Formats: sequence, C-alpha cells, structure tokens
Amino acid sequence: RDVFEVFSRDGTPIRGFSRPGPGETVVLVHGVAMDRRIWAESGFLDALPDAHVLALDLRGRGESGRVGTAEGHALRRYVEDVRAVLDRFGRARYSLFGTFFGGRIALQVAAVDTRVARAFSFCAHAEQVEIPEDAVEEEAVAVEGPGGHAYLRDHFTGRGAPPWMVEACARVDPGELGAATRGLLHGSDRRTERGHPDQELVLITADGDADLAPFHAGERRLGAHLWLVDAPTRIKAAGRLAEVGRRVAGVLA
Ligand SMILES: CC(C)[C@@H]1NC(=O)[C@@H]2CCCN2C(=O)C/N=C(\N[C@H](C(=O)N[C@@H](Cc2ccccc2)C(=O)N[C@H](CC(=O)O)C2=N[C@H](C(=O)O)CS2)C(C)C)[C@H](C(C)C)NC1=O
Repeated sequence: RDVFEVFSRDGTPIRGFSRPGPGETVVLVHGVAMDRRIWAESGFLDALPDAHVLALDLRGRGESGRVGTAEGHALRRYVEDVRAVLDRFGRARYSLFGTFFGGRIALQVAAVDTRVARAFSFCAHAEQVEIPEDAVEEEAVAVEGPGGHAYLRDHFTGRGAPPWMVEACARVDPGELGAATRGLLHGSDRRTERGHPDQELVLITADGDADLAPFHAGERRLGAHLWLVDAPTRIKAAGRLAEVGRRVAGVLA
C-alpha cells in the first residue's frame, strides 16, 4: 500500500491508501462512524484479489481534514471528496463500493460523475428519505458528548454488529460524529439518479431487512440489481461484508 492525499473542492485534505493491482480500479467509501481500516478488518479487501483499490477517509474521519460544522458534512461535500480521489488516479473508469451512508455517497457520485462505471451500495438504497429534524438532533447530541462512543458501542453491540464495526466508532472525533449527523439536514434526503445508461448499479441488503420496499424501488427506477445476504437486519448484514466482496470480485472479473 501507498498513501495519498488529495484536496476536495472546499480545500479539505482527503487522505487514503492505494493498493496497486492489475485489475479494475475500485474506490471504497466507509460509513459514518467508520474509517478506511474497515476494508481490511472486514475481509472485504482480501476478497478483491486483483483490483487496484483506493480507500479514502472521508472528511473528519481517519487521517482526513477536520470539519466540525454541520454544513461542512453536507452530502455534496462527501461527493466532492470522492471525486477528488477519482481525479488523483486519473482513470476513465472506476467502480465504487460504499457501506451504509457510504453507499448513498457512492450512488450520488455515480449520478454526477461519468467516470463511474459501477456503483455498489451496501445497506443503503437510492430513494428519497424522510429525515426528521428532531431525531437528527437527538442523535447528534447522543453521539457528540462524553458518552457518545459508549452510546454507539452499546447500540452496535446490542444489535450484533461485527467487532470491527463496534470498535471503529471510538476512532472518530465526537465532534465530527455530531457534525456529520447534523450534516444530514443539508440535502442527504434526496433520491439519487442514474448517471448514464451503461452504468452498473447494485444495491445490497439483508434478506430480513424490515424496509426492503425502497430497494425494490431502486430496481424499478434506476435499473439497479438487488443482492441479498442472509441476515435479519442491516447491522447484522455487515457480518457478511467479506462474502459480498467475493461477489463484487465476480463482477470485476
Ligand atoms: C441508529 C443510529 C446508531 C445510526 N447512526 C449511525 O450509525 C451514525 C452515527 C452518527 C450518525 N450516523 C448515521 O448513520 C446517520 N444516522 C441515521 N441515518 C439514517 C438511516 O436510516 N441510515 C440507514 C442507511 C441509509 C442511508 C441513506 C439512505 C438509505 C439508507 C441505515 O441503515 N443505518 C444503519 C442503522 C440501522 O440499520 O438501524 C447504520 N448506518 C451507519 C452508517 O451509515 O455508517 C452504520 S449502521 C438516514 C437518515 C440516512 C439515523 C437517524 C438518526 C437519522 N441513525 C443511524 O442510522
């Protein structure tokens, strides 16, 4: 692995790693309370034998620049972070894969960037969502204070998340957890669109997902393919991420 830095539109430095390979160029986008270490820890990275893998830390996470404001965590800024990585590696074709909100980011990048040949969204769909202001603010308060890491650790432990997902939360600055949560009130609720006709769009979720309807909506509206894994909930589906990586490898091959 080599490390890289690029700058987003708003000047935020975005840091990541590049794992060279002779195959397709894949860009990996982590979830909110995560960083780029999850790709190796989940076994997803090992499941892609040939790809040139680019894994970024989104703003405010990992080794990327701090933000600390709700507006600085607007979805459009994350999209800019990812597009800056596409610029650095200069390819005409990329395949994006994102987990949870990272999947939503990947879908939005696909909508706006014609260099995205494929986008895979794990446990996030493409449809418009309702984002209640009170629930957002309550969650932001719960994650940003002294007890915020413990709150998330307990939440994910009680819901059966894999250990790497439980542990990643404590690596995120609490102020960035709060600001990222509040960032949802700046555009995150709009549906995503297909970027161009030849793009391959894939949604993945738990077969037991309590809200599969919007995943089927994306099949109809975007021509996305839906992949299911054996799990009762989206959080538990994260235990299957390496297995999903093997199926991604089959597409890239
Ligand atoms: C419940 C709580 C622990 C959890 N909060 C987090 O984890 C982090 C901590 C800081 C904020 N965090 C967010 O996530 C932002 N908060 C939310 N987002 C919503 C959501 O529904 N997301 C979906 C994916 C999705 C996205 C876009 C479009 C479709 C689907 C989802 O499946 N979420 C599961 C939780 C579960 O299955 O019950 C997880 N998502 C985390 C991640 O993205 O990394 C890993 S687990 C809407 C508004 C996007 C809600 C709510 C308060 C607004 N709170 C959560 O989700």
